[PDB]
Amino acid sequence: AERTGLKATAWKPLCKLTTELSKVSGEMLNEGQEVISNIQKIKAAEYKVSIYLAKNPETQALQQLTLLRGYFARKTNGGLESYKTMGLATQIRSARAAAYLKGSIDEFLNLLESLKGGSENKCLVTTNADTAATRRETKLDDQECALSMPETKPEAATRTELTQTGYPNLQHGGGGTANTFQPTTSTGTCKLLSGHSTNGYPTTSALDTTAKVLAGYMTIPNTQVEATLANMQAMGNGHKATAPAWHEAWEARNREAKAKDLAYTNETGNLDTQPTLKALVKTLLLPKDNTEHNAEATKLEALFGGLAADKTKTYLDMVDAEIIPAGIAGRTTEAPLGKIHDTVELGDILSNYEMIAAQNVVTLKKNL
Amino acid sequence: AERTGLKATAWKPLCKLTTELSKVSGEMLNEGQEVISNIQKIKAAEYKVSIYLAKNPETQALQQLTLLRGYFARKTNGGLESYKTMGLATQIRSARAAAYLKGSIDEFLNLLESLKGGSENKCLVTTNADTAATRRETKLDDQECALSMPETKPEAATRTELTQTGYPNLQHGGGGTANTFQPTTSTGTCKLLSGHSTNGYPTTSALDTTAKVLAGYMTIPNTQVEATLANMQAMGNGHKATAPAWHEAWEARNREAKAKDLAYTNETGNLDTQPTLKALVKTLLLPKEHNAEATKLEALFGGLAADKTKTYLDMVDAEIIPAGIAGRTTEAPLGKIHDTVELGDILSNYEMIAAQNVVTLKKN
Ligand SMILES: *[C@@H]1O[C@H](CO)[C@@H](O[C@@H]2O[C@H](CO)[C@@H](O[C@@H]3O[C@H](CO)[C@@H](O)[C@H](O[C@H]4O[C@H](CO)[C@@H](O)[C@H](O)[C@@H]4O[C@H]4O[C@H](CO)[C@@H](O)[C@H](O)[C@@H]4O)[C@@H]3O)[C@H](O)[C@H]2NC(C)=O)[C@H](O)[C@H]1NC(C)=O
Ligand SMILES: *[C@@H]1O[C@H](CO)[C@@H](O[C@@H]2O[C@H](CO)[C@@H](O[C@@H]3O[C@H](CO[C@H]4O[C@H](CO)[C@@H](O)[C@H](O)[C@@H]4O)[C@@H](O)[C@H](O[C@H]4O[C@H](CO)[C@@H](O)[C@H](O)[C@@H]4O)[C@@H]3O)[C@H](O)[C@H]2NC(C)=O)[C@H](O)[C@H]1NC(C)=O
Repeated sequence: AERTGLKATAWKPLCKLTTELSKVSGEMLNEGQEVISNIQKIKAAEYKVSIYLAKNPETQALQQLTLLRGYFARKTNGGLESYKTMGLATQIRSARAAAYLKGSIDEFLNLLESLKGGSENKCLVTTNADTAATRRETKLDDQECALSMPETKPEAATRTELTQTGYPNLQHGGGGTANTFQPTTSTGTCKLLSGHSTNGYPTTSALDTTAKVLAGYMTIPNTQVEATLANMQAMGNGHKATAPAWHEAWEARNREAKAKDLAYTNETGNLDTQPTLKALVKTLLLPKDNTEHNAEATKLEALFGGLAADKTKTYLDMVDAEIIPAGIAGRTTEAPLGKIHDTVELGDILSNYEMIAAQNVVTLKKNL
Repeated sequence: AERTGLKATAWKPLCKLTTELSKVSGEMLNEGQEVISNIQKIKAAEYKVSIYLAKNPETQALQQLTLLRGYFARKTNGGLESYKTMGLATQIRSARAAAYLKGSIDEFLNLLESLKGGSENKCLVTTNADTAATRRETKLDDQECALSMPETKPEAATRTELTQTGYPNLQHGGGGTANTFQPTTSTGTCKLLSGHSTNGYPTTSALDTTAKVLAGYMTIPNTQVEATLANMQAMGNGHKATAPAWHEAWEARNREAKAKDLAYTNETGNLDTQPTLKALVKTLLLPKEHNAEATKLEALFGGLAADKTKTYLDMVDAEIIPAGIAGRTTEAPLGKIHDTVELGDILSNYEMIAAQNVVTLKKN
């Protein structure tokens, strides 16, 4: 009916959504940290191969290891650039889109909760006009509904309330007298939900226009009908006009950069299909006057014994086993590269071996 | 004044604040971009010195350049780690804090704007009860008041509405019948602003309690008085209880990591006062007494003035990378090569040539 409260079938999905949205910022922190961690891990790999080369100038694996060092360098350096130029924006965009939409939901729900007055005024109701939802701490009846934003810390958010498709649990309809999301008359009423003057909010004159609230989701009529709830289940371009904050949280969520993305992970598949690897074969190893078709593939087979992805493994294993003795970079005890993961530490070790490598040349040249 | 509309003196500050908050996300994007940029600059310096060493093994500047190389590496690697562990959270925090607050403000302002109906219902008024503010695109009575969020793109926000101290332009007072933020009665009314049943919103019974709206800033009474506006000018711990979203945007804004912070910038001071530089003298250069690092630095650089590294850095910058290295088309000095991907390719190629040199010297 006109001007009864909103049923729990309509507001409980909003409580679920605000609960879900509350963790998006934190999930964006977590995802950013994992992106940076991945960049770091690839930098560490660059460093390990670099250190092995500096320590072992006479290696018989010079070309294989040069290639791999170059590969990891491109991947970490390009990854960090991609995070700056594209990735970080997606994560900030989604955190703020969720937070903006959540702020409007929380404000409107709070206002409806607050318009409770004796038997005659109740806006968040259960299944009839007379029974207000009961707040107990952060719950409204049995549904978590904390109209607050938590501390930003790493989180894993739920993915049921705002999916790839849209907002599947938000109800849609209303706008007549069917008692769909506002029950039949009894005693309690929520005049805010009608902009008509006989039984609704305004004095004497109806509202000049229908009102859009909940950032465009809900229409408050200026005629003697129920509020309308828009269809948010199948989101798309048209919501940019009718419900921009809802379209924006949806699209931003779908466009989040992930640590598992191509930009921030090692390439996969056969060696000649790893585009950074293949390009570096041509950059670092081929003569500039190479005349051959598929020269990169041929060189990779000559280097690694085939094109399967696991053909690099014995080389990376050799790097990992290499022991860095106590005394390099002030280190107290020996350790194999495979146990040293800290980028600052690895940077120090590389620095020390580049000096040692220069000293080696000077000594050689001195001996003649 | 019970149940008349809000004067422009009260709501225009809210418009100003939502306008300012609209750019906070984009400023945090810019800030994070500059942090990364600074980390990349230091990395580029790490690479240039490395490349110089790989190309010039007999340099008489070996110790100086090894130290600088090591310093840039600690700085850039430590910087990125600091951004992951501490900085990035500060920036996402502030973006989302501002956005959350803005979402509440925009929703409530929108509602007030929307409760306009004939001569008798007007909630955002000018200076009297009968004159509603006029919207013209993004402006309300000529004040910017776009109840929307822009695209997230790098930009700089204003700092007049949410300052280090608080919210200086938001009014405070109300709660009686002084006509302070709601004008004397005439024909227009805003019944939402009173929770008392004779002239205000609710039918028959007053609201059970006062209502807190605008995320705690505004109190709607359940007695025959004007709304109350909280004092938000000097923020502090008391606002945690009563206006937590306002406290959160304010503290988060204050705590933003900046690209100019110590974790993302070169050290300054006399050379012996630069703690990374000093530590590395011991890590990389010093065998095994008092002031040994300072003494070594002075000898290496010909003094301890901060600019005593400049000669070494200028020599690196001048080093030409000829066409043909790492597929490059043209020659350029290191000083004109800034792209970290390109620099990593250059180092890769020169370390291979360097190892080939050793193998040749040992053969001969
Ligand atoms: C931390 O500190 C490091 C070290 O200082 C920073 O790394 C250097 O960063 C700068 C970029 O900011 C980079 O490029 C130089 O930038 C200067 C302009 O901003 C230029 O002065 C310099 O160019 C000179 O040398 C070129 C190559 O020789 C010349 O072609 C050019 O014409 C300039 O030459 C003039 O200047 C020299 C010396 O003053 C003098 O002989 C004549 O006037 C000459 O005509 C570069 O483009 C450096 O390459 C970086 N240094 C290294 C060693 O990598 C890092 O950015 C800092 N980090 C942060 C966050 O600030
Ligand atoms: C891109 O790819 C590089 C190259 O693989 C990765 O760098 C390696 O990262 C690993 C894991 O941190 C480093 O540590 C060593 O891992 C080896 C196994 O690595 C593979 O399997 C793990 C688990 O699935 C993957 O996470 C990893 O990506 C690899 O696929 C272990 O075998 C090593 O231990 C062995 O060696 C030491 C010494 O010989 C012994 O003490 C052990 O008992 C054991 O025999 C070790 O744990 C490894 O050092 C890195 N390699 C190099 C060259 O740096 C990057 O992490 C990856 N980047 C991303 C984002 O995935």
